[PDB]
Order: sequence, then C-alpha cells, then structure tokens
Amino acid sequence: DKKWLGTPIEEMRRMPRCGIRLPLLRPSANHTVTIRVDLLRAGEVPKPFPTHYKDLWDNKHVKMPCSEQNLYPVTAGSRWELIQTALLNKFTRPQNLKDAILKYNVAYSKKWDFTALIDFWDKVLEEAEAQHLYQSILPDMVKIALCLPNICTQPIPLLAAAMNHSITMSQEQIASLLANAFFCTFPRRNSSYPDINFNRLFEGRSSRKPEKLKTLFCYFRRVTAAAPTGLVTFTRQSLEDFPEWERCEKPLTRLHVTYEGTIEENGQGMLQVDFANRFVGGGVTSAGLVQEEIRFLINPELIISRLFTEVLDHNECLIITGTEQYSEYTGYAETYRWSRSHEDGSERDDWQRRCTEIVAIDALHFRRYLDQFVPEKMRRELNKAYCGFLRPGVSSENLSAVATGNWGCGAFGGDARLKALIQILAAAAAERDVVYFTFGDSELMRDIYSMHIFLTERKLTVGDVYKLLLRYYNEECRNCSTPGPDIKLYPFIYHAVESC
Ligand SMILES: Cn1c(=O)c2[nH]c(SCCN3CCOCC3)nc2n(C)c1=O
Repeated sequence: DKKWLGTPIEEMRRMPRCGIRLPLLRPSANHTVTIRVDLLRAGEVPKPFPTHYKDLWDNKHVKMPCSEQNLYPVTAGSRWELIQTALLNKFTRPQNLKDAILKYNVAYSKKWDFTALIDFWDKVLEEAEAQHLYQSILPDMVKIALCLPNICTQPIPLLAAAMNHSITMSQEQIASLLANAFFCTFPRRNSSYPDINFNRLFEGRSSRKPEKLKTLFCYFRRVTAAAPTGLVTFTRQSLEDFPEWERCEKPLTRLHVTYEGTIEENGQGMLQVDFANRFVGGGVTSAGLVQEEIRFLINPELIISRLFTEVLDHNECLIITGTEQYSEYTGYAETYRWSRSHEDGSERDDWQRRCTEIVAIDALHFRRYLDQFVPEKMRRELNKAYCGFLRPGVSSENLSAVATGNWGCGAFGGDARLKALIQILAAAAAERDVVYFTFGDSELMRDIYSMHIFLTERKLTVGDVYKLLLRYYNEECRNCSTPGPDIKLYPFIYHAVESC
C-alpha cells in the first residue's frame, strides 16, 4: 500500500517559503553579473551590462566565437565573419546544415559525422515537423546565435578549479550561447573542461540522439519564439576544511523516503541532486542519457555550465539556481523519449531566478564493489555530499530539504544502502532534512526508513554512525577475500547497536 515512509514531504522546507531575503544583486570580485541590476524587473527581458561588447581572449575567460581574436587561415580572416556567411543560408535539407557548420570547422570535415542529425531530420521527424525546423526554428536559432555580441557583452570568467565564484546571467544570454553551441561555433573547444559544442549529438548511428534533439529543439523553439525573462546563477563551491566525521556530535535530521516520484517533479523548491560526472553534464552533448543527462536536457540552461566549469576536484561542487524546465519525458537510456513541452510554474526569487536549485556532485566510480567501504572512500563521498549541501552563513531554518536518491549507483557501482546513509550523514552535518526517491525500489524504501528511524530513536550522532561504518569496514570488508562481505551493512549495524 504505503508509497512513502517517515516525515511527510509536506513538513519539509522548500523555496521560496523557507528562503532568506536575498541581498541586493551586485557584481563583486567573486560575483560576475552580466545584466543591468538597476533595470531588473519582473516579467521584463534583462538588459545586458555593459552596453557594448567587451572581449577577453585568455586562459581565465570563455573564448567567445565573436572575438576579433577568433581567426581562420585564408593571412588571417575573421572566423566570426565566416560563421555569419555560413549560417546565413537557407536550409532545406540536413546536408545544408552539415555543410554550413563545417565551413568554419574545416579541420573536422572528415571527422564529424552527422548521421544522427540526418536521421533525426529525415527519418524521425514528420515532413511537416522537418519543414517547420528549416523554415522557422533553425533560422531563429541562427539569429539568436549571431546576436551574441549584443547579448553577451561582458566576458564570462571560467569557474576554474579551487575558485569560489558565481556567475549570474540572463536566461536570454544562455539561449544565445547554447545556439552557438548547437552550431559548434565555440573556438578552441574541439582537456580539463567538458565538451560544449554539440557536434557529438549529430554523429553516429543512434536512437537516443534523435530524442535528445527533440528535447533540445523544444527548448530552442520556446526561447526563440519569445525571450525568457529570468536569471540563472552558477556557483562553484570549493571547501578547504571538512568535518572530523568520527567526532561529529550532531544528530541526524528528518527523512522522507518514497519509491514513487522524481527529484525534479516531487522535490520542487528543494536542493535537487544531480548525480553528476566530474565533467559536469556527463555525456549530455554525446551518448549519455541517465539522470544527469536527462536533467541537463529538460533544463537545457544547465548545459551552458560546460562552457565555463572546470572538472570538479574531490572538494568541489557546482550549484545552479534558476534553471527552467522546458520539456517532459518518459523512460531513460534506451527507453528515453521526449514527451511534450513543459510550462514551468515555479515562482521566481527576488533576483528573478526560478526557485529551482540543483547541485552537481559527482560520486566515485567503483569497479570493485568492496572498494567503497574503504574509510578514505567513505570519507571522500561524505565530504563531496557535504560540500554539495553546505551553505556557509545560512541558518538551518532557511535551508530546503535535500531531494536525492541512489547517487552513484547504476554505472558507478555504488551500494544504495551505503550511499543513502552517507547522504543522510552529510545532510545531518549540513543541517538539512532528506527527501529520498528510491526510483521504484519499494524494499530499499523500507530498508532506508527502518535504519533511519532505528538510529534516530537511539539518538546516535553522525559520529556514532560513522564509527559503525568504520567497524563494518574493519570487521567485514578489510580482510574479506570474496567480492562481497559475509554480512550486509544494515544487518551489521543493527546487530552492533542492539549488542550494546
Ligand atoms: C531519484 N531519481 C533517480 O534515482 C533517477 N535515475 C534516473 S535514470 C536511471 C538510473 N538510476 C536508477 C536508480 O539509481 C540511480 C540511477 N533518473 C532518475 N530520476 C529522475 C530520479 O528522480
């Protein structure tokens, strides 16, 4: 019967109700703001700041395709002029789009296959859909792409490793950048940054990529029919000092656990976990189509983090506030399908950001299952999750619940019961409640609930629980000679505590 256990999801903190009154939006040394704050108003397209395009071409900023320093061999010609000449042509067949994109990517004319784009256009779309694509949608995408210098007038700093820095930009500015990415215009991007140009979406024989392209075109149709009016903030967070887990005397926090529902639909206004790759967005611009890549497709503004976010080190995360949902879907991986357009009904905060906060935290990939019970590996996951959850200088009553699930399970080989306890401990340390979605696994729901209430009723601290994890390693894992231990973790914990 029972679809959820624990604290009712209704009793969990959410944005905007729980939120602090935001300080005045303004640029600072650690906050790049690319719009006119004095003109930011509800329901109005933000005005770029500055008024005129300013260029930086260096190792600390995005290399813009419209830079006068973006050159091609002829003597040197302007590659931005070449990109205009190429893209300002009628498309009537997918070959025409391939040929356009290759005019300014000539070194890749042999290497970039467009099979998936061709299949999408010719073999997946209805003839009327394809018509609307080349008559309306692609020309509008070209125009927003070519408007980049008037839209993205302010250099965009890279969120490099170890930087604690935020970029607040307009949804409109993202749209212009993403249209550039579609047309593969970002220079020098073809090794510690994710791919941004969309060339791999077009290549190879694929059933996933046509569905990816349906999802992205749904977005591009929307933001070219009418400019979106809000802002999005991208924050890299890198922590210097981590808890002494074994000494942590904080209590556990509340838990809601359910096998029905999704982070994105049922965790509205909560801190939504992206089960991330350390290259944020994972295989979104290529073949990947599981939880991170789906989120990045239905909220495509997340993709632009790939333009400027260096690969995450162990102590870092990326926090994205304000992305809008444009699509709905069913399935995942081989069964993923674009369903329909989604009208996002989220309220906006006082910076006109959708009240949607997503954190990219990358779990480790465990080729050997027992490796993840090694203390250094448990601490690594605790500290990553803690970095993703913690908000320095916010009171606990202003913190939404964490909406998450089986982080690093699936391809990464994580143990769901261990990872649930790790996230429960990290959340407790960050003074946040947990909303946990087991994604149809009703046994796992009961198991996590049963363990959580056992530890709470016995008033064990974060430290008490961590020590029991160390016991489990030392007694059942360390000198274990088979692929799996003799005794499972939760049974071990119950016996260890009930024995006291
Ligand atoms: C809680 N949760 C998920 O676990 C999830 N997984 C997927 S894709 C398939 C892979 N997963 C299967 C469950 O283990 C995580 C790996 N999409 C998801 N969404 C939207 C979600 O809300």
